[PDB]
Amino acid sequence: MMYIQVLGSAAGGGFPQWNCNCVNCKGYRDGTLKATARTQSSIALSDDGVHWILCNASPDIRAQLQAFAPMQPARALRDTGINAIVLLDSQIDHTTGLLSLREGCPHQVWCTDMVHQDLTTGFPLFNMLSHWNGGLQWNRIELEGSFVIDACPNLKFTPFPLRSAAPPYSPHRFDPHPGDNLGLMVEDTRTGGKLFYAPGLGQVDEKLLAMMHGADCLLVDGTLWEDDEMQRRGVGTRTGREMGHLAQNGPGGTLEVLDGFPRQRKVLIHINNTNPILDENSPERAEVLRRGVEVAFDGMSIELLEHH
Amino acid sequence: MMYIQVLGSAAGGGFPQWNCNCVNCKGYRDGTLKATARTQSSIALSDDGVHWILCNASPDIRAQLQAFAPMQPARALRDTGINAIVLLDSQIDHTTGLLSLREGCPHQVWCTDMVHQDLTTGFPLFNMLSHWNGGLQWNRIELEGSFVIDACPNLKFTPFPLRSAAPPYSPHRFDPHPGDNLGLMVEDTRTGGKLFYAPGLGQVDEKLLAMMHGADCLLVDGTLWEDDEMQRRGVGTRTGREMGHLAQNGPGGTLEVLDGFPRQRKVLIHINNTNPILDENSPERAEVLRRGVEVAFDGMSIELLEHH
Ligand SMILES: [Zn+2]
Ligand SMILES: [Zn+2]
Ligand SMILES: [Zn+2]
Ligand SMILES: [Zn+2]
Repeated sequence: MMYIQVLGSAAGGGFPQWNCNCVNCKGYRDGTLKATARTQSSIALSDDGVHWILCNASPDIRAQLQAFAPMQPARALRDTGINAIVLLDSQIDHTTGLLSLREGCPHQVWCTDMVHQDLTTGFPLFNMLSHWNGGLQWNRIELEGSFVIDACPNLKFTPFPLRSAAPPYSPHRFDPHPGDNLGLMVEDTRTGGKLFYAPGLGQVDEKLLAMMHGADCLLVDGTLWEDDEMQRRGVGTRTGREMGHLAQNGPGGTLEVLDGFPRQRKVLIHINNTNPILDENSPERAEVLRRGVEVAFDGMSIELLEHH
Repeated sequence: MMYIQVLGSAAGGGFPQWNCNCVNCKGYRDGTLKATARTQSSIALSDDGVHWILCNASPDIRAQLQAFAPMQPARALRDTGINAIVLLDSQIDHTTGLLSLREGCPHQVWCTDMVHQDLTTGFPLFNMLSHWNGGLQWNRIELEGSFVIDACPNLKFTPFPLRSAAPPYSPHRFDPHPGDNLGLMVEDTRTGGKLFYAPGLGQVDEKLLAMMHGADCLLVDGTLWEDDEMQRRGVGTRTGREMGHLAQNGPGGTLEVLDGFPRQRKVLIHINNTNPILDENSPERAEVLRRGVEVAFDGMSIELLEHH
């Protein structure tokens, strides 16, 4: 059994976003909209429900941990369910949470060389946290092969490279390198059950579709419904392509991509506050569910039992 | 009228603390203890209830803003009640919140030279955030005199130096300098009403007591009940003196110090998860209230009407 817990299901900024008054955010606050608040994207993985691997440490980590009981096993006066942390990129909304874990150092942190570079220079979390009882102990994620974290020895992680898009603070933001971003394939080696986790997906190719067809659950980028969604809401100018996010709708959208995966479980995650699928009464929500695709929410539990 | 909003009232780690199972934290989670959850220390100030000055940006800032309606005036599709931010030190639990405000840059940030140094080197928030639409615009807090933030032109801030204790990440942590920590005197220049804000107070002297007697509301360090409180709970070794916090109890404690201030309003803030005054049925809580001292809580509103 592979346990997948959705701690946070929103894109950066959360839902509602602190400074946003778009139709969703303002409608939520006014109570005129049927939607559920969401923290910034993070999931927890486990092969026993007791030892947990964190994927991305969101700025909302304190509320996310508190909301999920297994994160506090209470086996001693100081204790936690986090046995390791995996970073998919060096972005601020995926790493800031580590600062809130300073009281429980050391932590094993798995990330690529490029991400380790960013996090020892432009956002030197490793340098900062090292003053707290050994800080973060780096474990290198290689750009080939797989890795196993001893706390969950039945989980086999196979990372795959995504289009390099280093954070704006990154010394090499204008110089993208392989290792800047990745998606995860996670396999329960006892059953064969595979999770495909790609919260940040800007493009698909043949190699990608091939490994998706080998997976049992598809947990993918659901940031924007339309590529110019920020313009439509009137709260920004950046497109989904500029942000490295494939929209759900239109030709080449994820919904069209997901049509070739009828047998896989399909869940949209990392959803922006502007996305209509957050409105549970939207025709966009209805279309998603009509296509057999789920919309992730904070507290969602995905059980991965076996392999197709 | 001076409005003071308590966004967060706990010391670092919050209450409950993510990794802590002391009598308070575990008792809260079990529901066997009568206590209220608290986010990490931060207050908001205003002279009109519309424009707000943030003091310290806690890691819990997203939940703190969402919980206080004036933080979202909803005057445009993107908007906020934060018009300026004041930092009292460069500690992680007082500055991390700034990262969560990247979507609404630029922000005016007021802090001392020493704090600006830390935040451009060991924790280079200013360097990181500058890639977000102008980032943080530094306004120097001088170690003498006062300053006025134009958004709240009736609020006069007079900072006062506290014992220098630079954060562990700080290049000059072993070399403390004046400007590392300060407390605030805030005056409504229309009424004369003064707030004394010293969330981090490790020692008192004659100069300190003299300016406290000139204030109307005393909002001070309430981290530990006892100096060896971390040892008593069994969750650490550090003392309140090692942490730069004066305990409430015993000779020289804050309660004894506050006895010489019968006319002032007295509120304890920045309270550690281990502190018995969090237990609303504790004899420690009872003693505090018996001495005319209040225990701050998340969402507390303090109205400063006039001067004694
Ligand atoms: Zn994100
Ligand atoms: Zn919005
Ligand atoms: Zn603090
Ligand atoms: Zn505790």
